[PDB]
Amino acid sequence: SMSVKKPKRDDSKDLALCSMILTEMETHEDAWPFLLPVNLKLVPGYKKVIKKPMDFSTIREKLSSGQYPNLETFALDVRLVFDNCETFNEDDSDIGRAGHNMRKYFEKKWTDTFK
Repeated sequence: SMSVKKPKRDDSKDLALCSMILTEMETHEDAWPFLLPVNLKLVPGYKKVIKKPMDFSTIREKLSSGQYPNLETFALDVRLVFDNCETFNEDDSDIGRAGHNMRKYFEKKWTDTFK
């Protein structure tokens, strides 16, 4: 509350560390469904169904340009990528499986880096 603060967590490395995690996600072999925005002209259903499209290139641009106020907003967009993927793709598809694998990969890096 006013003039009463919990001790200051060092967030000065968060930008660099989110960038490193993002690099590792970018270079994973199962990243290919997530590298670029889904083409909304060429994928019937995507525009109407997926209210907030997100992909790694868009996260990368937001990160590089100071559009994440803190590391939680960054993790929300990463998770959005996988939530969207589950909404649109069957679990037993190459893309569906890719999404599950990447989410697992991300969450481990997230815990090991920050928790």
